[PDB]
Amino acid sequence: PAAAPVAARGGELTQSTHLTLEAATKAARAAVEAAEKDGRHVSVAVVDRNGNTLVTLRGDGAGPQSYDSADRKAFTAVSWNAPTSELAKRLAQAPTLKDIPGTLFLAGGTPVTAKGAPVAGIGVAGAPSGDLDEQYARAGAAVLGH
Amino acid sequence: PAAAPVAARGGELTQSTHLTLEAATKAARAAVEAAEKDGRHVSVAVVDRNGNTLVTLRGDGAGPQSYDSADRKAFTAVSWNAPTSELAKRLAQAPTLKDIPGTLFLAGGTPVTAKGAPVAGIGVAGAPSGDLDEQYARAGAAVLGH
Amino acid sequence: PAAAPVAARGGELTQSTHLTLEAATKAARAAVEAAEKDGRHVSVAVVDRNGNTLVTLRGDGAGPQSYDSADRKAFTAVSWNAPTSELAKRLAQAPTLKDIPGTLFLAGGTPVTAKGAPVAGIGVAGAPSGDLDEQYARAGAAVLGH
Amino acid sequence: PAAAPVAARGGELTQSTHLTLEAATKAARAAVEAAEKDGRHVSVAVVDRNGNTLVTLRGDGAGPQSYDSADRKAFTAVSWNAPTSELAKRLAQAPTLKDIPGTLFLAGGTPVTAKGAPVAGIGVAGAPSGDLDEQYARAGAAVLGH
Amino acid sequence: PAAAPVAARGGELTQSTHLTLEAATKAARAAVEAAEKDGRHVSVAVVDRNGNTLVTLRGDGAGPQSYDSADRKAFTAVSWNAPTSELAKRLAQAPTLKDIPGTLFLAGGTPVTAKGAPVAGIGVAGAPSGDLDEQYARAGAAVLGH
Amino acid sequence: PAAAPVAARGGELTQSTHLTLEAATKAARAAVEAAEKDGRHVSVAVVDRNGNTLVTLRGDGAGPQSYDSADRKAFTAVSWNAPTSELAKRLAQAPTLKDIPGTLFLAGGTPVTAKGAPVAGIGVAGAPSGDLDEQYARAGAAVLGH
Amino acid sequence: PAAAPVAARGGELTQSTHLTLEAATKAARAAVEAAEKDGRHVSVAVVDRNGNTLVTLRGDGAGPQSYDSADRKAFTAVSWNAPTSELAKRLAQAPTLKDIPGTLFLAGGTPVTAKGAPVAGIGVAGAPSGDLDEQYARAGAAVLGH
Amino acid sequence: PAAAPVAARGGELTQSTHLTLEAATKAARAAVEAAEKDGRHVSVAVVDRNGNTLVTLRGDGAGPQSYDSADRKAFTAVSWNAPTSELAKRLAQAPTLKDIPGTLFLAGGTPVTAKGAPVAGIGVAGAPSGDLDEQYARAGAAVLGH
Repeated sequence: PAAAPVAARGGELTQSTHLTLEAATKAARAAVEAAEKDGRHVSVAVVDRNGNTLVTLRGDGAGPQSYDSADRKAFTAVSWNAPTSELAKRLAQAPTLKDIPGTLFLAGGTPVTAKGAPVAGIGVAGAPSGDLDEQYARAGAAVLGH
Repeated sequence: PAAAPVAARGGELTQSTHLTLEAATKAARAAVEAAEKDGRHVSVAVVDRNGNTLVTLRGDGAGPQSYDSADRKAFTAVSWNAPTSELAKRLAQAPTLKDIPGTLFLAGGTPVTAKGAPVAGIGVAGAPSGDLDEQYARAGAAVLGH
Repeated sequence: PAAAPVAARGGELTQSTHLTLEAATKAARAAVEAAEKDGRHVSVAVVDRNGNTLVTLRGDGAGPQSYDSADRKAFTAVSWNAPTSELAKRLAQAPTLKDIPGTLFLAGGTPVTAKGAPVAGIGVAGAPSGDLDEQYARAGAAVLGH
Repeated sequence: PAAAPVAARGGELTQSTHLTLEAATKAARAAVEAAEKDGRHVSVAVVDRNGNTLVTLRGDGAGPQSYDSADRKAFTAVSWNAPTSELAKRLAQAPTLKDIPGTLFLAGGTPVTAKGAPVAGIGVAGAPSGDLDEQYARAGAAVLGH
Repeated sequence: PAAAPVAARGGELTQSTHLTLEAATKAARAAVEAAEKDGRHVSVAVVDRNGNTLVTLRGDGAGPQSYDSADRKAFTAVSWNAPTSELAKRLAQAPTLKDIPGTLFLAGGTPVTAKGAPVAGIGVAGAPSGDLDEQYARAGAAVLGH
Repeated sequence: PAAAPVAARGGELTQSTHLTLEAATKAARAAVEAAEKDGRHVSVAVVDRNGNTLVTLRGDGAGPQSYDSADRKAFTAVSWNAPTSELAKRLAQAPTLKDIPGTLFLAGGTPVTAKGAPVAGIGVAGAPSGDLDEQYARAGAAVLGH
Repeated sequence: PAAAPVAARGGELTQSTHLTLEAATKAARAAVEAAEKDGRHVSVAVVDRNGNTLVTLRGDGAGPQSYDSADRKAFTAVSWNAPTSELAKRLAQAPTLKDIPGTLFLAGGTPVTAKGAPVAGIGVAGAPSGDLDEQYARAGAAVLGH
Repeated sequence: PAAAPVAARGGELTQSTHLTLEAATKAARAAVEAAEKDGRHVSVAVVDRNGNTLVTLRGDGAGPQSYDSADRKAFTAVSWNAPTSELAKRLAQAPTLKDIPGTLFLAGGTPVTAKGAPVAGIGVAGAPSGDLDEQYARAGAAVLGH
C-alpha cells in the first residue's frame, strides 16, 4: 500500500572505479592459458578492490586447495596494492598482518590499477611455487591495457 | 627485486556510485535519533549496493539480536531495491527467497537510490515491530537529498 | 629422508566425467551475454557434480546477493539433476529438502549431463525472477553440445 | 494463556559501565576526520568491553580488509586494556595469544576506560601502518573526556 | 615507549544491569535439579541481555542438540523479553522472525528482568517437549528474587 | 618443571555406552551394500549419541549434497531417538524444531539403541527419496544385534 | 505407520567414562571462587574427553575473549591429557600443532583423569597470565577426588 | 510443464580418476587396525583429490581433536602429493603455506596415486606423534595395489 524510496544526490555521492566483468574474465582466462601452456594446473581469481570476487576459474587437474588460495591472494594483493610475493616479506617486521581475515600472504597475487589506485587483484594458485603462480597472474594482468 | 603493476584503461573499466561515509553516517544517525525520540532502542545499519556494510550503530538498550538483523535488512533492501516490508510479502509465491544467504525478509529495511539505481540500504531493528523499524529507516533516508 | 607414495590400480579405481574449464567458461559467458543483451545484471556459476565450483562470473551492476545464490542454484541443480524451478515445487510434499546444506530451491539453476548422468549445474541469479534467471542458464547450457 | 516473568533483585544483580552510542559515534567520527585530513582511507570500529561492536564506519576508498581488522583491533584492545601496538610485542614471549579467537595483535587499537576499567576499544585500519592507524584511534579517544 | 589511555566521563557514559554469575549459576542449577527430579535429561543456558552466554550446563544423558538449543532459546527470550513459547506463536503473522540470526522460536526459554527490563534469558532443552523445558526454566527463574 | 593432573572418582563419575567403531563401520558398510545392490548411489553416516560422527562413507556417484545430509540425519535420529521420517511429521505442530542447529528433519536417519537408550544414529542420503534412504539405514542397523 | 529401532549388544558396544555434570560444575565453581578471592575476573570451562563442553561460567568483569579461550584451553588439555602450559612448549619442535582446529596452546587448561585416562579438561582465561589461569584451573580440579 | 536438460560431449568433457569407496574404506580400516594393534587410538580420513572426504573413522578412545586433524592431513597430502611430514618442513622457507584454508602441515597424511597423479590422501591423527600417525597411514596405503 506504501512507497516510495529516497534519491540521494550532490556531495552525498561519490564514484568508484572497477574492471568490467569482461576485462576481469579476459585477464583470468589469460592466466589459465599461460599456465596450461607450461603444463601447470591452477585456479585463478579476480577480486575487486571492494572485496567482491568477480571471476573464478578452476583449472582442470588443479589441487583442491588452489581455488580458495587464489581468491585470498587476489584479495590480499588488491587490499595493499602490491604483489603477495612482496607482502609476504613484510611479515618479518609485521608478522601479525597474516592474522587479518581473508588474507593469504603468499606469492601468486598481483594488483591491477586505474588512475594509480587499485581496482582489482588477480590471484593464482596450483603451480609448484607461488612465484610461478604470480608469473601467470602477471600474464593475466598483461592483456589489460595498454 | 621486482615490479611493477599493470594499469587498466578504456572500456576495460566502468564506474559505480555510492553514498559517502558522511552521508551514510548522517542517515544512520537520523534513524537512531527518531527512535530515541519515541523511546525506542534500535540498531541501525547502512549497506552498500556492493554488499559491504558502511555504517552500523548499536543503540543503548537495544536487543542483542538487533545489530545483525539491521545489517541483513539493509542488505536485503539494497539487493532488490525495495522495502523489506514489501519483499516479505513475495514469500507467499516465492517462499524460497528467504533461503538466499545474507537476507532477512522482515520490515525494517529500505533502499536509497542514485539515478534510479540502488546504492544503499538502510536497516533498522529493535522496535516492537518491523514496520516501526522501517519508519525510522525512512527518517534516516529522509535527511538525504532533496 | 624418507619416501615414497603408494600407487593404486585395478578395481580399486574408477573414473568420473566432468566439463572442461573451457566448456564451463563458455557456458557461463553465454549466460551473461544473454542477460546483458536483455539488459539484465546477473551473477553466473557452474558447479561440478562433485560439489566444486568451476566458474563464477559477477555481472556488472549485479545485486550483492546474486553471486552466492547462483552458486547454490547450480549446486542444487546438479545434485538432483533437475531445474531448480522444478525442485522448488517438491517442497510442497518434501518441504525439508531446503534444509539440506548448500542448497537454494529457487529457479535459476539447470543441470548439464554426460551419458545421462549429471556432470555440472549452471546457476544464474539477479534477474527480476528465477524463471528468467533460468532462461539465461539454459542459454548457457545451449552452447554446449550438440 | 500463561505468564509472567521473574524479577531479580538485591545481590543477584550488578551493574556495568559503557560508552553511550553518541560518545562512541563521536569518537569513531573523530578518527575518520583525522585520517581524512591526512589523506588516509580507513575503517573505524568501537567495541564494548562486553565484546559487542557499537559503531563501525567504512571510509571512502578504504581497503576491503580494513573493516574487520578495525573491529578485531578494538576487541583486542578492550580485552587486555592496552594498545594493540603494545600487545603485539607480548607475542615474543607469549606467541599463542594471537590464537585467541576474535583478536588481531596489530597496531591500530587503543582502549578507553571508566573508573580505571576498560569500557571500550577504538580500532582503526587502512593506513600504511598500524602505528598510524593507532594515531587516529587516539584522536578518536581524545574527543572523549576530559 | 608510549602511553597512555583516555578516560571517558559524564554523559559519555551509561550503566547497564545484569545478573551476577552466582545468581545465573544458581538459576541454571535449579533448572537441572527440577529436570533431574522428574527424570529428564536437559541442557541449560543463561544468556545476558547483551547477548553473551553467562552459564551453560549439559545434563547427563542430554541429547547432543540440547546444548546449543538452550543457548539460542535463552538468547531469544531475553531479546524480546518474552517466553519462547509465546514468541513461537508470532510466527503465524510474522514468520520471518525465525530468520533472525541466533534465534530459536521454540518453547524452553523464559526471560528474567530487573526494573522492568530484561537482563537475562534462561533456556532449557532436552525434555520431550519445549513446554516442559520451559517449566524447568521457570523453576530456574523462580529461585531468583523474591 | 611442574605436574601433575588430578584423578576423579566415586560419584563424581558416570559411564556412557556407545557402538564400537567396528560395529558402526559394519553397519554403515551394510547400508552402502544394500544401496549399491539396488543401483543407488548414497552417502552414509553413523553419529554417536554424544554428537560425534563416528563413520562416514561417500558412495561412488553419490550427489555432493548427500554427505552432509546423511550426517545431519543421523544426528537428528539419535537426538530424538526416532526415525527422521517420523520426526519430519512433528513439524506440523512443532515447525520450529527444524531451526535446531545440526538437524535435518528428512527421512533417511534411524536410531540404534543400547538398554533402551539411543547410542547412535545411522543416516543415509542420495536415493530418489528419504524413505528409500531410510530402508538402507535400517539394513545398516539390521546387521547389528541380534 | 512404521517402526521400530534396532538394539545393539555384546562386543558391538563399549563404555566410556565421564565427570558428572555435578562434579564438573563443582570444579568450575571452585576455579571462579579461587579467582574471585584473588580479585581476578575469569571465564571457566569444563570440556569432556569426547569434545563436548559440559560447563561454562563467565565471571563478572571478565574479558570478552576469556569465554572462548577457556573453552579451547579445556579442549586442548583433555585432547593431549596435559596442561596447556606444557603443550605450549612442544610448539618449538612441533609448531603446527596449534593449527589443529579447536585448540589454544596457552596456559590455563589442565586435564582430569579417571583410571589413568583423560575424561575432562578444565580451562580458565582472564587473569593477567595463563600460568595464573592454570593455578585456578588446578584449584578447580583439586575439589575433585581424593 | 517444461524440460529438458542439455547433454555435453566431445572435447567439452574430460575424465578424472578416483579410489573406489571400497578401496578407500579398505585403506582406512587398515590404518585403524595397525594402530589398534600397537594400542593406539586414532581417527582416520581418506580425502579425494577433488577435495571431498570419502571415508572417516573415529577410533575408540581417540582424542576429540583427531577427527578433523586426520581430515585436514589427508586434504593436505593429496593437494601437494606429498607426506605431510615433508610438507611441514617447507614452512621454513614458505611459512605462509599453513595459511591456506583446509590444511594442516603436520605429519600423519600421505598421498595415494594413479598414473603418477594424486587421487587420494590418507590422514591419521591421535598417536603420540604425527610420524607415528603417518606410519599407520602408510599401512593404510599399503593394502592398495600392488
